[PDB]
Amino acid sequence: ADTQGYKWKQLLYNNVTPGSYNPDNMISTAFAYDAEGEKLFLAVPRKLPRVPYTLAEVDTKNSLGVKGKHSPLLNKFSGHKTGKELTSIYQPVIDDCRRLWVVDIGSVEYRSRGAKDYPSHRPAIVAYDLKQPNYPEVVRYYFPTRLVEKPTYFGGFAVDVANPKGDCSETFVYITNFLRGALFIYDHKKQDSWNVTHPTFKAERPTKFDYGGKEYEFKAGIFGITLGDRDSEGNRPAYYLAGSAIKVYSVNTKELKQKGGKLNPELLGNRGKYNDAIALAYDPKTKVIFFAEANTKQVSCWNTQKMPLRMKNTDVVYTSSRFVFGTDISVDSKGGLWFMSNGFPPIRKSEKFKYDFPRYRLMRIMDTQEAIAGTACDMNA
Repeated sequence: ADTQGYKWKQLLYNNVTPGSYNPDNMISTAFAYDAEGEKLFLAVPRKLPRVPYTLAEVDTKNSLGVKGKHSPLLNKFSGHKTGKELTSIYQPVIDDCRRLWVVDIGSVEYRSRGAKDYPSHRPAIVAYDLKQPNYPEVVRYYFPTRLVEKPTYFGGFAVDVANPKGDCSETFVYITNFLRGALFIYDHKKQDSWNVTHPTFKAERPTKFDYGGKEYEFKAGIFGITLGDRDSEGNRPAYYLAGSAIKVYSVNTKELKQKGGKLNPELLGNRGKYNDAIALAYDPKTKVIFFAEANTKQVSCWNTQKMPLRMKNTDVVYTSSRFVFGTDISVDSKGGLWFMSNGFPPIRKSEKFKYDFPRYRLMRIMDTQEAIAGTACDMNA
């Protein structure tokens, strides 16, 4: 229930000329905490003019629980020199072997105002090794032209490592796209990729979002994906949900890994009306799935083991009237639960939304177990 974290009115950068960018256009959509290295990584997509670094880092060490250090300045990615090595990213993910993955969208989303500075190129999956310094590039795969399907609408993704205690090369990556309702699959070992769709990936009802005492809507497909417990032989459930939905599914990673295979996703079933979330993460320690929600101002949980899924079998692990639009959530290496809001949902003009309290909220609960305590999510029951 107790949290430690950061709050930002604006995302200011360290070592960048004051006035050279508008702090209000710096909008971050996702994060990733490397618990061992004590670094926080933020995606700030190049969605508006003059974003200096699209992958920014902050050293959490003398910051985290300390009074007065609630708003750290963003720094250029230590693995970077100019901050052009990446065009625009929406989401960073840290795998089981401390590789930091991102999906470079390949283009900025505004015209003029300096768009020439960040030349266009095909989208790319890129990864960096945090275990070395300073963070060398270890994967860089460009998308083939006949597979590009609206890259601007990629959401969360999952990194499936089949051999964590070897060279970590038998690796799959599955990337949500919430416009269409598609999932991009990448075989790192084979250097091939393909595209998958399913009626299950599509939205249910448009999502109600409240801003300025008025009610807005959006309708989003498959938006987050999170990986379950590995069986005898490598495979696992991959739970996904759509932004504009209250149902949750698990397809098996073995059906997924098979190029042009058939898919049989399991409904399981739902979370109660109005609890649309865009982000979810599976905790291996407690077997809970945490959900960072759009309009409910809350983070909720469901124990995977308490089959079947309905509201009665879910509880709430965080409430704050200032938790406007949850946009990311994940578990760290040391079992810390991390959740983010930004008051930036996929609605026209939403970049221009503003709040009396700080817009950007990153909170960590110390342990998933302390989180689920008194709740319908905990072992005892």
